[PDB]
Amino acid sequence: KLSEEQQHIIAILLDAHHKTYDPTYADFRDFRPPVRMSPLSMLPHLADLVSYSIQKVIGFAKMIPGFRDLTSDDQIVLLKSSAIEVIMLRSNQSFTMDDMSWDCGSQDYKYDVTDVSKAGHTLELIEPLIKFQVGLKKLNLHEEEHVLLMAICIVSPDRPGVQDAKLVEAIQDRLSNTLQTYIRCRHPPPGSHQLYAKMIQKLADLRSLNEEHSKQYRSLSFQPENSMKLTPLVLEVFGN
Ligand SMILES: C=C1/C(=C\C=C2/CCC[C@]3(C)[C@@H]([C@H](C)[C@H](CCO)CCCC)CC[C@@H]23)C[C@@H](O)C[C@@H]1O
Repeated sequence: KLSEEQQHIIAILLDAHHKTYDPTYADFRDFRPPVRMSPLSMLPHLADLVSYSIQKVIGFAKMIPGFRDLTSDDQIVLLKSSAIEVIMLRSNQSFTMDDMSWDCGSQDYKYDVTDVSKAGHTLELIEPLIKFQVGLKKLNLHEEEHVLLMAICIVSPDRPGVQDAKLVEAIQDRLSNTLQTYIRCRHPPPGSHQLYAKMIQKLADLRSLNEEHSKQYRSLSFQPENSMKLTPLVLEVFGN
């Protein structure tokens, strides 16, 4: 029941992801060396992982079918607000339930609760984050489903600052209606049960994680000594 345009959207976003995500995580070796002893001894390293990811989320965003049609300003608005949610999403791909940590190959680049807490974030935001990571992992989404959710997360009309929300909406609907149809045809039961409703619910959780983030970030940035460990990209994107 899938059209060729939808088949096209799937081919695009999958390739677009493969271009923006490295399963070897070889680039992780360029980041500032991680230190586990230790006040914020991980902010330097993880600050680079985030900023690296932000770049890769932008490249993925550009390849979003129809995203180019948006006005330069809206594109600035969507990514500035989705960047963090998209990161938390694309992170799930390396998240494991075996020990509740992000595993990116070597134990050196394996991140757990104490590493995120050692980056300047309390358990108040880490707890709901890991919960989100588990619930999103339980879904066992297909890669086709994974890549769509990320895109739909990018082009959201209700993002604060959006002007051409209707056109932003026309694009999200086209992607969304692609996800719905895919789950019907391509995703067999029981794993297909309410699969869509559960994916949309995760975007509602990200709005929450994002809201507690941009908040807990302003307090992490109040000290020019912490905002001195970040990268120019992280500062420019997560507000100054
Ligand atoms: C960044 C990624 C990866 C893992 C993500 C992590 C592990 C370390 C800690 C990170 C950077 C978290 C970071 C401390 C968060 C944002 C701070 O600006 C903490 C707030 C939680 C909402 C978010 C994603 C986490 C690896 C791979 O899946 C690629 C992906 O882009």
